[PDB]
Amino acid sequence: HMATVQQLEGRWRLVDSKGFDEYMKELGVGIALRKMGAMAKPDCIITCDGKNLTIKTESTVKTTQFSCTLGEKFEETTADGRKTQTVCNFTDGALVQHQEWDGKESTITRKLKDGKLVVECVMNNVTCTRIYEKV
Amino acid sequence: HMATVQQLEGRWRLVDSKGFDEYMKELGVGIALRKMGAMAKPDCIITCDGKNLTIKTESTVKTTQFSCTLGEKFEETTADGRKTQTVCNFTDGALVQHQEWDGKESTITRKLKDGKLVVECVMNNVTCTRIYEKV
Ligand SMILES: CCCCCCCCCCCCCCCCCCCC(=O)NCCO
Ligand SMILES: CCCCCCCCCCCCCCCCCCCC(=O)NCCO
Ligand SMILES: [Cl-]
Repeated sequence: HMATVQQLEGRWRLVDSKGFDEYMKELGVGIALRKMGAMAKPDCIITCDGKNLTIKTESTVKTTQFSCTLGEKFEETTADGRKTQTVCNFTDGALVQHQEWDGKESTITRKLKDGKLVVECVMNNVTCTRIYEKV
Repeated sequence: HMATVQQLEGRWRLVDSKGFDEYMKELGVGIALRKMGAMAKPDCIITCDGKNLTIKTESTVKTTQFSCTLGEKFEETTADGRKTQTVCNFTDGALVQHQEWDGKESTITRKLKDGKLVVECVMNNVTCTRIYEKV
């Protein structure tokens, strides 16, 4: 020191955190988003062009949704933070996943349609389709 | 020959989506975490040892936290959903970021210690420290 601002530029990778959960709580961050925040190894990117300063974050969130035996009911912990009663079946060429929690209910279907992974979700009256391509 | 489960095995990467925001909404997902759910482009990883099925997820989220000139107030949109009045000063070798919203405030000070980046976040009485290494 004294450090210039050019000394802070580049990519920085998280290696230690303390009290972050508490910090998010004091901002008013909800539990689900909080757990997401703490499971992410964010990269911080800083650049400074004279007085002009930019800060970017880049976090990958590698996560196991669930492991299960087909046909065996289990307790799922979801990304949004529900504790559901889930059973998966491979039925008629499709991978069905049925979620029960709080008396509510959702089904998620996964089929192969023209080499693409068509994913279909259903709750009450609300549906949703996602297409994936193989890597 | 209709689909096998082993036909669904591998890395699948999102390319299209209808109604996913509404779906998250019906499940009870909060506004802030919805926004992220739509901003992410997950990879879906599916493995199936006969009857043992695991679905993994993996999504990278690049987001420019903010962009400013030092000493000069701007409106910041934070990851957890706040809109803050923010200013960033570089003072005595340290990057200081100060946030004001709803008569509340927070300071995020960015320092260099032993080549490492040491980021302290403070709201009222709550202190969070995160360390980073250069890549
Ligand atoms: C790297 C922290 C961002 C967290 C990664 C994504 C988290 C998803 C939701 C997070 C909700 C909490 C938002 C409060 C912002 C905290 C940024 C200060 C810590 C930091 O190292 N900020 C980077 C500046 O050096
Ligand atoms: C898939 C979304 C993850 C995106 C990563 C960040 C998400 C932020 C919050 C997400 C909470 C939403 C939870 C509801 C999950 C619904 C499964 C969607 C179908 C799918 O493609 N599921 C993948 C397996 O086939
Ligand atoms: Cl959508």
